[PDB]
Amino acid sequence: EVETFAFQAEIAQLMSLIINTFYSNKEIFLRELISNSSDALDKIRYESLTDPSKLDSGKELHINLIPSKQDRTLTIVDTGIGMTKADLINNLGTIAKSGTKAFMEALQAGADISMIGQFGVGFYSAYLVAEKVTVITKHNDDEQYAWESSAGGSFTVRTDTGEPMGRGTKVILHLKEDQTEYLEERRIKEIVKKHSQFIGYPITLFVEK
Ligand SMILES: COc1c(C)cnc(Cn2cc(Cc3ccccc3)c3c(Cl)nc(N)nc32)c1C
Repeated sequence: EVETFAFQAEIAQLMSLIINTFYSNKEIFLRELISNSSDALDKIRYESLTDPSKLDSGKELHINLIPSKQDRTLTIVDTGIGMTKADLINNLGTIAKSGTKAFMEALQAGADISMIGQFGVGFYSAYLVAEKVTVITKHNDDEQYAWESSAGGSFTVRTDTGEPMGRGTKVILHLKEDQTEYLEERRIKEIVKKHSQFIGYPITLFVEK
């Protein structure tokens, strides 16, 4: 049961800009995804202060970075709050619309693509390095879903039947052929140290077998 949805025009336009503009500082994508994971961990942590049963789906709050040369993927996993089906279909796009317009309005005013996270739409920087992004997510009181898009103006949502996650989000970046440097341990360590050194949750960089 795979449902296909159209992005709103403004988000499709942003995704095309990210894919089409010449911009060499592509490494910013990782800081943006780690920042989103940190925000999601903050949210479940806060909610658990008034309802401790929200951690029944997992007490550990952490971020894992997992490279796979065999699959040509870099995966960012967190045990944060996760996303509901309504988030995937509607709420993400609703929240992003204003920031996308504002980001587009900073760019021609002279701003740089690296400021994308200040407009709340840093996730889409994943398309600087990925030809396709698959997102597996599980929110308390909702099912585990898989969202996917190769930026054709459309994305898909389906119920996920893979390894149950407990709670959180996995962003799976299917890297472009010429962006495999982001599978290298030395490269990922360099990027995390430079842009993500003061995140308040443990970040584990897995090593490839
Ligand atoms: C589907 O993939 C996307 C798309 C399409 C856009 N943005 C994000 C970034 N994003 C947004 C949320 C929660 C959120 C929901 C609704 C409205 C605003 C925020 C979120 C959480 Cl909880 N964790 C992580 N790791 N990333 C997140 C993702 C992953």
